[PDB]
Amino acid sequence: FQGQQDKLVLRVDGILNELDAQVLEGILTRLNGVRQFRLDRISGELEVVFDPEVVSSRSLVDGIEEDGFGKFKLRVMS
Repeated sequence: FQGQQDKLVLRVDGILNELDAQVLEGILTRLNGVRQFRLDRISGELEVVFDPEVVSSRSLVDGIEEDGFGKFKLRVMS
């Protein structure tokens, strides 16, 4: 059956147009351990459901930043 599923809530800055959003969605879809996500392109709110046994929140946030080439600024919301 399915495994552990944790959630990470993020504020994303740097989405200036529809192209930037699709770039970000592409990064998330290719990131190992990401199971689902919801992105509001206008507010920058991003929720990510990930398997904590495959990727940690630490590695997940770092991965998006690295894959984004500094275009996206990530802040974790509590």
